[PDB]
Amino acid sequence: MPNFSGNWKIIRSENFEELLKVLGVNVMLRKIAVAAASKYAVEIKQEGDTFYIKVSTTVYTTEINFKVGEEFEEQTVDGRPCKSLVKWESENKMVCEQKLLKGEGPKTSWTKELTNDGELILTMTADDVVCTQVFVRE
Ligand SMILES: *C/C(=C/c1ccc([N+](=O)[O-])cc1)C(=O)OC
Repeated sequence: MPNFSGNWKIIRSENFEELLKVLGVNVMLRKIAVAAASKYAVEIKQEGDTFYIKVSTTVYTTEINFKVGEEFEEQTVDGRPCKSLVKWESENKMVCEQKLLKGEGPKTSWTKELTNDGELILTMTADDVVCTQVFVRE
């Protein structure tokens, strides 16, 4: 039955560079990151409130495993390790708040949503900056 589960391919990416900028990434690396972001591919397996998510680009791949309501460890977009906790906001929207394991830095979070016309929308936030990325099913 249709939920977040599936193979998703990015179709749009808005404010990605500004987000990296807030996270301290210098301009040459941001431009390379933006170019890599146009091959983002996401594989999701969902069962009840347990998720497996694999995000990959051309040269890199990451997997996360979590259950809504339970703390897990992952990393911020710029690769600093964090403690994360996901909660539902509605039937097909979830929101994750992150806290840095070490150090200080911008407040980051992310949301994912299945829309009514079949898209997966990711938002990623750092302080005041919101990146939106839109995916469709492969
Ligand atoms: C689901 C998900 C997707 C994602 C897209 C892009 C990046 N990124 O490093 O640019 C990370 C993840 C996610 O949970 O990431 C927050």
